[PDB]
Amino acid sequence: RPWQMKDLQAIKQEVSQAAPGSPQFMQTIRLAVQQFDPTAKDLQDLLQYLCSSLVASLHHQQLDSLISEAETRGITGYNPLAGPLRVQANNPQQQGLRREYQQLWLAAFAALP
Repeated sequence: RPWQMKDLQAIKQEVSQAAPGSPQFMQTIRLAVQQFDPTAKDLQDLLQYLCSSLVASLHHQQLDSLISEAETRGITGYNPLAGPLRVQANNPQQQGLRREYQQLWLAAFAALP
């Protein structure tokens, strides 16, 4: 049950005025992420739709650092012999990795301003 075009259109329109990482944007994006239960691929699509290449790159770097610390510590469900967290989160049998990816994503995007 992935999102459709209308959901993305509403998500972008409702937060057109606000700035990335504002409380309003964080509310709406967090609700979307917690409601649709998407993988990393869909999150990348959503970010490409919402913010430009500059904000995309900044979030990419911040999320790289956050994932770096998180999975360098060692995580309950992460096994580094199978692939990067971006790929484990895309397997529907690793929901723990998917939820960790979602939370790192939202925190990274919130850490912009």
